[PDB]
Amino acid sequence: IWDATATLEALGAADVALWIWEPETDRLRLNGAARALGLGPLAPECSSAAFRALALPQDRAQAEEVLKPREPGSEVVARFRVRGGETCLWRGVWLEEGVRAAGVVAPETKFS
Amino acid sequence: IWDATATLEALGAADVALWIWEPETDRLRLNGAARALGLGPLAPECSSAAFRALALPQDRAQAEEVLKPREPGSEVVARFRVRGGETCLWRGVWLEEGVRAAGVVAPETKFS
Repeated sequence: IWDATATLEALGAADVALWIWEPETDRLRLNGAARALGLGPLAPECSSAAFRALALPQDRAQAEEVLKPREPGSEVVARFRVRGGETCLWRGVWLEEGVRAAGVVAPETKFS
Repeated sequence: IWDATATLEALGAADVALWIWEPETDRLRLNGAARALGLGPLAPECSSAAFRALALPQDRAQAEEVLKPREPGSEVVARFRVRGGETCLWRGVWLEEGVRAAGVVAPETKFS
């Protein structure tokens, strides 16, 4: 079988987190290795303002590429550093139902 | 909050799957975008023999790098094609508890 602990074990092992972005509710949700990735202050849920504030200031254009609304099926690809210094790659898509995006965030030291 | 549907949504959006390998029980478990990745025949759970059989024959040395037992903390990094032709990257680690590994599997068309 598969459960919530299995999800966290695999995410932790990979050093990856999952994210869902809901502009309607101004809620970014994280699950998995958020702390390891420098995203600890944002987890389990944060506002778009909190998200932008954690990005290195010079990387905030790239951070915004995650939050920018897009039509369903639109790829989300972004890379930026947060306070602490580590660069992560965000990859996902705008979903079919609602105006929402979801995906993975990974350390670029392991994923490109 | 975060639940099982949120996990599947984010995994699906990223085109990624999670895996746990338990050599003690000869059980490889998958969760997420297994079908999209060519791993559909293995999901939700398979034997090591089923796993090897799905690899392209010439890629079976690389496939084995996933299943090979290692000491806790040992990185798992492998890349190989399965029947159908698509190349995926497997990244994870041998866990602290038991003799088990876990991680992510991703399409190399998106992740390197």
